[PDB]
Amino acid sequence: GSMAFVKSGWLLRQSTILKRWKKNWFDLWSDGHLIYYDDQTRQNIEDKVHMPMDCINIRTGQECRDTQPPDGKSKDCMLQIVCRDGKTISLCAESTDDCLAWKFTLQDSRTN
Repeated sequence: GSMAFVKSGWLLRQSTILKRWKKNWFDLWSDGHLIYYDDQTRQNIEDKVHMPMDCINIRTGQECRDTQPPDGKSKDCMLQIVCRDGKTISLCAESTDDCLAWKFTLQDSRTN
């Protein structure tokens, strides 16, 4: 038992294919993997990020760039994971407090 999950849950992710927000299930691993899936069954991977190695910046709220929030939501629900290959992963929680919870956990995950 050297590994476990730190945080899991639904977030909206901005799809670079669909050009709109898509619901995905996220698991954040104790070694800094962030894995996301089509649904909570963890059967269909969308993509992954190695937070310690790949992430060069995290933006939250007003800091987010180039990405419109889902209809009815403010920027304060949004987070962006900026990666070294030039890819940015845009996320949106259901609330400001949910966004801030993900923020601190994702930030900590980069130190793993």
